[PDB]
Amino acid sequence: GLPVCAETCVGGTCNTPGCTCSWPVCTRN
Repeated sequence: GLPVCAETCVGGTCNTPGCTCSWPVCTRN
């Protein structure tokens, strides 16, 4: 839930381990 991945996911997917796409921002928990 935290936007601490230094990654956006406009296309729907995050590449940082442990991060998932809370569209359009990658989040960790």
